[PDB]
Amino acid sequence: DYEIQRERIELGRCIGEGQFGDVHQGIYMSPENPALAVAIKTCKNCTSDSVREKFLQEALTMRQFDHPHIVKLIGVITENPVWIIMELCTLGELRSFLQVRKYSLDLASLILYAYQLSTALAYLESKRFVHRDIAARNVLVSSNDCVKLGDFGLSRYMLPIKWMAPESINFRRFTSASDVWMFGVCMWEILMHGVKPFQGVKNNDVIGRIENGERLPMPPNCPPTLYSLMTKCWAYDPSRRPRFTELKAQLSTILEEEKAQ
Ligand SMILES: CN(c1ncccc1/C=N/c1nc(Nc2ccccc2)ncc1C(F)(F)F)S(C)(=O)=O
Repeated sequence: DYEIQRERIELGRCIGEGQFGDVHQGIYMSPENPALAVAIKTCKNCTSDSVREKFLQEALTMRQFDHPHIVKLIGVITENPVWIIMELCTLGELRSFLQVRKYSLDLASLILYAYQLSTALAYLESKRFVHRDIAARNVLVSSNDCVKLGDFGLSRYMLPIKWMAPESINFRRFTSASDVWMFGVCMWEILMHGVKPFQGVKNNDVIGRIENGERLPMPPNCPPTLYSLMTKCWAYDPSRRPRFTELKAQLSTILEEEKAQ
């Protein structure tokens, strides 16, 4: 079921570097279907059963999810060298896409991306799963009107201090409420066209500013209703933060109001 024959894969260019090895673009010659564009996770030192075990569990992690805005697992090649075949998001990394299209992208598109991610994160919340690393860094672009959460294994930390909730920095507490804080910072990066939060600020100075009430500023052209939604995600008390179901519904309202100008 999940096992792929290596001769059905054509390896292409390197599209990134992971913890276990390089990630490549490629083609999967599907048994009785048209060839698919794929992403190949390779493993450099998977010859030992300890590294091989940790690598293949990353594929099992993606196998338990089925959502239109989360990258899907295509299969694995468990003979050496071990590979994990994932779906390809043709247009690449979100920060890069937003920076190149800083002027060719309308506000309705930015809100759509934020909305699509809240549907993936509400699906994850429904399965009681805490992501622990929500940032534009781990968002990929399938098409002009479609973004997805990238591979969970390839997501660096599953420390990104400038994205973390105060309880995650102070006590290493990771809940769905701490993911809402992280999503708020992701929405700010989207609206800022791929600009990193807190530039020119040292990681240790970050918690001092946050505890004193300092928050990321309202991005230019960001609807005031959307910035008020981000500030609710940034409530110090995690019980005061909204849930992903409320975030999804409110993002849908802000989106339709922008579509009707
Ligand atoms: C940023 N991430 C990476 N981190 C380390 C290594 C690789 C990635 C990127 N992976 C993927 N890239 C694409 N498309 C793509 C990306 C860049 C250029 C051209 C095309 N499609 C799917 C994936 C998948 F499914 F494997 F994730 S992340 C956390 O999103 O996986």
